[PDB]
Amino acid sequence: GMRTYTFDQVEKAIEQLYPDFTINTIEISGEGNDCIAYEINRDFIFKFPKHSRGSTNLFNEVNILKRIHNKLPLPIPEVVFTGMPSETYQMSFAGFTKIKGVPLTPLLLNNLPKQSQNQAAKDLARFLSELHSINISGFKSNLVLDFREKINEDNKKIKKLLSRELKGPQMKKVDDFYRDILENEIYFKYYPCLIHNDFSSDHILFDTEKNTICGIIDFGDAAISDPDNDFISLMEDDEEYGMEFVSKILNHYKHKDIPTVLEKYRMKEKYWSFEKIIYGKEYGYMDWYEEGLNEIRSI
Ligand SMILES: [Cl-]
Repeated sequence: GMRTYTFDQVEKAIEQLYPDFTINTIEISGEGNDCIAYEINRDFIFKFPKHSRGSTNLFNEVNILKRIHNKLPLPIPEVVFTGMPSETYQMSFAGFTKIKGVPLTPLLLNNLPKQSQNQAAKDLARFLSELHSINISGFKSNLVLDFREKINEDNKKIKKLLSRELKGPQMKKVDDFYRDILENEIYFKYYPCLIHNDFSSDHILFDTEKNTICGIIDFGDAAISDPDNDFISLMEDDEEYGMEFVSKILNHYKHKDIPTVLEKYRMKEKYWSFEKIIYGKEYGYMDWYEEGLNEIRSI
């Protein structure tokens, strides 16, 4: 079950741990699948978890940000307030400094003058180059997300989930899809590093007076995994920036195997149907689950 909050309960939660912090203004600033976010005093964003899974992502975000706060070339959220663990949440809330700016939507990017588009690609490449070069020696080993392990896990999850839903031959071809990707070593041979892992246009903030990127946000999915993940998340022509712009990022990053990035993107496009089934059933999102179930049913 998901949780809702009133403004009064948000204030009461903060006041229990921060009695000297006066709240003058509060409004909802956004809502995602994991947290509801509140703009408080017009200078802070407080995230409150909608469920236990979302609180684990929030706890991860807080811990990662504290490890990397002064290591990057763009502003990232700074943790200023933290809640506490309970039997229900790893972290009851967290409060971050607000970064002023708007998302660098594909529409906003493509209306920019070319010189500013090029600066945006360069700034993103430097951000990712520095992120992926952060020394990960100290980091907790459970942050490592091995992609081959993940694909094997999902295959077992899908069999468990769909054993009574799919007809025998349908499940056989699900098993075939998994077998084929697991035999292709290009997806699983990478050098692990710290990655953002949700590196998309909605998480890139832009200063429209300077026409420059002024922040990267929402680090709750960060992990030690394949650096190519942070390029393929920007490659979709519909919802993101497309291949031409991402190729500019790849050049400034000095990527040496662009064909492999493309092959990984192609497979992730196909793999989304299975992710929608998994996280559809997990979150209570039957919309997604039925959508993924119909997609794998036909193609
Ligand atoms: Cl921080």
